[PDB]
Amino acid sequence: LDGNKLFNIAQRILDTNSVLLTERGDHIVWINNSWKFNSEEPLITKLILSIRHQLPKEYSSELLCPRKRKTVEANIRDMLVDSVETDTYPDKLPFKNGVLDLVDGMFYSGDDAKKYTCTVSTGFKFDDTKFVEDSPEMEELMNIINDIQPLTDENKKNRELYEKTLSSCLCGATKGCLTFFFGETATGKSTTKRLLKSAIGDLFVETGQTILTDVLDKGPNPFIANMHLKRSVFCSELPDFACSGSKKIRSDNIKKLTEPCVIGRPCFSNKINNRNHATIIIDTNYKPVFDRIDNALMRRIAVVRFRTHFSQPSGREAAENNDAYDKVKLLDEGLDGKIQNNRYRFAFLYLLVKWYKKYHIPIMKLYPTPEEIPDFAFYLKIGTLLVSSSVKHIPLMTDLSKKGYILYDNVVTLPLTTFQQKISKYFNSRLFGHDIESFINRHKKFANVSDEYLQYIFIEDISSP
Amino acid sequence: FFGETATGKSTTKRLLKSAIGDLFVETGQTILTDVLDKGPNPFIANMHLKRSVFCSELPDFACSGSKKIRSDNIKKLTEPCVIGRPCFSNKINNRNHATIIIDTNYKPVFDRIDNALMRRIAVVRFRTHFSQPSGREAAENNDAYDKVKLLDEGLDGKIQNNRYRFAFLYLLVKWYKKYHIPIMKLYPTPEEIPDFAFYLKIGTLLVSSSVKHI
Amino acid sequence: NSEEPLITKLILSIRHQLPKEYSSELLCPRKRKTVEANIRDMLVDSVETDTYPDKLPFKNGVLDLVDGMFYS
Amino acid sequence: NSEEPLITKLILSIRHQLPKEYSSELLCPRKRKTVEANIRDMLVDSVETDTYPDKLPFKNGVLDLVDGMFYS
DNA sequence: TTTTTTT
Ligand SMILES: Nc1ncnc2c1ncn2[C@@H]1O[C@H](COP(=O)(O)OP(=O)(O)OP(=O)(O)O)[C@@H](O)[C@H]1O
Ligand SMILES: Nc1ncnc2c1ncn2[C@@H]1O[C@H](COP(=O)(O)OP(=O)(O)OP(=O)(O)O)[C@@H](O)[C@H]1O
Repeated sequence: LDGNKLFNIAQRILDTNSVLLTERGDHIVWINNSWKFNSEEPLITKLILSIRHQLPKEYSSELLCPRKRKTVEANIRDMLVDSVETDTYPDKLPFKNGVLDLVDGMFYSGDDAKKYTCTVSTGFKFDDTKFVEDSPEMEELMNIINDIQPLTDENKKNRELYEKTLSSCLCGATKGCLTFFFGETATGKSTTKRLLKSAIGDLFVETGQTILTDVLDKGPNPFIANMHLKRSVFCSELPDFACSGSKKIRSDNIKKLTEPCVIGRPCFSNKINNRNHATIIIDTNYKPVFDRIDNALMRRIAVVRFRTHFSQPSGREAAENNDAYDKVKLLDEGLDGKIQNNRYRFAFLYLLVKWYKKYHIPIMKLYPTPEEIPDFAFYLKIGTLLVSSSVKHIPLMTDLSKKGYILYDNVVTLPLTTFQQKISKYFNSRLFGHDIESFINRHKKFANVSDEYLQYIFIEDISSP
Repeated sequence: FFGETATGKSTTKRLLKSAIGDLFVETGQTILTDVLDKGPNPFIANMHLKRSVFCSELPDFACSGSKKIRSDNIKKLTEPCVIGRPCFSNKINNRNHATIIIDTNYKPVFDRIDNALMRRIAVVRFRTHFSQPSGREAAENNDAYDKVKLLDEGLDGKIQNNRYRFAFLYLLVKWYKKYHIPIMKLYPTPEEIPDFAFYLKIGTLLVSSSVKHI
Repeated sequence: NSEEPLITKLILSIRHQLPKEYSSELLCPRKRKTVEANIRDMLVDSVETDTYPDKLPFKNGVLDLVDGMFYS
Repeated sequence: NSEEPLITKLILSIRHQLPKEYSSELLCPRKRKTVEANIRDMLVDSVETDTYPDKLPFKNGVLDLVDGMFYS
């Protein structure tokens, strides 16, 4: 009782678990030791033609006809009901010919790599011979790395963060901070960007500046769409906001960028949600300024500093006189060509995985460093210098009461000029007049029609000198 | 390309176009002042795999409403990859292989000037005028020129008919053999631009503190 | 859904409940398309959906928020 | 071309290289479409292009700028 | 803000 032959062929193909359906509406196939999906080519027919050697002899002859292949594809589409979830392992690095385990280090190939439904890859094959610590390329690469970010007591704290942020690019989780590479010209940050791109293949992606300026929901926005399921997104050439007419990056969008999902749609599609598995790195020479500064913004900022100059001999003199640098080196003419030739593709992957094994093994999280945030520093200082009144200050109010304070309904009354003079004794009120005014009308409280008071008691008001 | 009118800018442009065929491209002014993310931009999407891009007729900036050259656009225009989406497509990456040449009669001015901008600027001057016999006399008393010659009537037709298509190609090949054999690189000329002349001296007559000078 | 042909999937799925002489006819895609066309032609009236506000849907059934037991 | 199937033109042009038994089969456009479908099915893996910066491409050949030799 | 995407 042998029925349709093409149905049997389709059933046997489906039994190998080589075609799967995702919740996004796409079909993924397992061909050439990788998971590939696309909406414009017949991948199912390619798989049917490719796997014809695993079937009995009486079945392989039927797959040469394209119409029979189309019939088998239609059957397979009919029998595929039930979606599956993909990209759920954050500690696995997919390649073209297998998946590398970042936890311990062995490389999986073939069926062993099938269980990890990694729908993306690095786009190139993995080679074991070049993945070794002792190679002529390693010493050359270490010299460049030490030149860009020298290791020393002065730079010991910044280099650790610089390597930790680069190492974080290997994970497939969501990151809660953004990276700003602040440096002058010829500081080697572009070389680092190119090295990272060559190391991580097409997982690296570059998008326009508009993902920080406009509204992400203003019609189609392929720039956000291309970010989907990436692990590193680079934005470049921040415009200078000091000059008039420049548009200051909104604080709203950076908070959205730290959410596990982003709202945006591509062309010829209606899907909105996109997985945010990537880290944001933006390189610039000017420190950015935000329209509004809030307490939520200091949990989502991180800055790396570049303080090395690679100058030609003709500019040897002036580079020494400039105070923004700390070391001057001779520019390498042929370095760019070697970088473009993927000369350090695996020597940098070894460094990346070695760094990953150092920091990111137990948990992935960063420690904020508010000790060096000059642009927000004053906003911190008041927060660390003002103590509000409470119940414990009620018994001691009388001593403060003789110092110009009136106990009206158990509320401390603070004259305006007293706080004006106290803050103007060190801060030039002319420079931050607008900022102080904004803080005031955001924090002003009306005791009555005329008198205005502040709900804080200065430490020096109660502590004897 | 800096020079007055009737100095051979368009003749050189057409000679290069006839020499290099489809590898030459002509693009609008929007790539220098207009934002590259304001929807689709086919002007920069047409630069894919091109080897020479020309833009001509820079307007004077003294006119009201004139937009000056953005420094950030210049900085991001020299990158190996340029971001731009042509119409009816989703691709946003274009490969940059072309030399950008701007033809103008006035010295350009930028909104912001910094050490980054001084590294990507070169200027070449045209100092020869071809004049008709009627108005040639008024050309010997002008400092903008150093030699006055007679206009050739039929040169444009010869240039159009691709008469010198291969001679120019041979000359270009000889020049490439002369210069770009070991390493190909273009070097900037900060001095020519007038507005930079301030900053160039700033790093010369000022020095920082020294341990011996403390 | 408006993209994949769920009708053909249903036709292929429920082929076991049909008599023995009808199951073998559903293994060909063209017959499935003809059956789908007939079904689409035979459907005229419409029905309103989601009329019960106190029911929580799942895959293995619907949970009732009044009593607390789970249908399946 | 992003909108024209040049594969059919290539199939028609490459006819003379094949033996005479297969030569007459390519005159029918439907056979050419079938061959194009087969070729598109067996074509997996992408190849990068334009990796040589010192070569000048022409319509009937490529010129080498290193030594001036012309290849066709 | 009319184009763009939509057809
Ligand atoms: N260790 C090194 N030794 C010598 N030359 C180096 C070294 N690292 C980089 N260089 C060279 O010095 C230059 C570094 O400048 P780069 O192109 O990185 O620009 P940048 O100012 O750092 O950044 P961007 O252009 O992205 O703003 C390049 O020409 C590079 O080839
Ligand atoms: N030896 C020569 N070299 C170049 N052009 C010549 C020469 N002899 C005569 N001419 C003529 O001189 C003219 C070249 O200048 P033309 O008036 O065309 O200005 P242009 O190149 O468009 O310059 P600009 O854009 O600065 O105005 C052409 O008409 C050309 O035929």
